[PDB]
Amino acid sequence: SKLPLLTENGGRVNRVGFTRIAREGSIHKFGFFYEFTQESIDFDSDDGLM
Amino acid sequence: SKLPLLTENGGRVNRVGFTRIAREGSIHKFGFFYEFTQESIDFDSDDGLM
Repeated sequence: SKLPLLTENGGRVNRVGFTRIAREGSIHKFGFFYEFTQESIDFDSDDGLM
Repeated sequence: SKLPLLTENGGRVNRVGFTRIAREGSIHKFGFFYEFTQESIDFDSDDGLM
């Protein structure tokens, strides 16, 4: 039913068009930390805990 | 009655005059045409139709 067919004298019969689309992405930030004291390092039995 | 006679004395008698006429003509334009298609030539049984 939807085939493009011409005739003997054909003009302005079969017009077509085009389309484009877009994609996107984003970035985020992460992080974490820990704390300690001087006594914890100095008086601990295990050196090199750091 | 209207002959140009003179007398021995002469004088300002028997004066005449002249005239001219003008004629004219103009031009015009004509034309005609015809149309055809490609399949009318390609698929017709008789070559040399044009």
